Amino acid sequence: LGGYMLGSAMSRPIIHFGSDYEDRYYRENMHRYPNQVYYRPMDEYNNQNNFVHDCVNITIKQHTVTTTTKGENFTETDVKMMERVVEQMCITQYERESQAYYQR
Repeated sequence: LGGYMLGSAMSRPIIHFGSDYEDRYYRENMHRYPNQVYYRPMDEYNNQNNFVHDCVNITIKQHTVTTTTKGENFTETDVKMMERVVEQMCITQYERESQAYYQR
């Protein structure tokens, strides 16, 4: 990892995709899927899009590299479903820190 941290735990979003089968498929198969995302503190770096692109590229990776040793099943369809959720949790998470910093 180096300097990444985890955020703070919450629910996961419910995300429709063009059929509620894909939403429900994901929601019934959350479990493995991350709930908090990994990202870094400012140190000048602050972004929305490039915190989120990072988080969707670090959280996902540190859920594939580990996965390659436990015989897991994450197809591209699973990775896409994961990224979709990780994005939204990350955007949501970034709003908790954004409001919390702006409120200080």
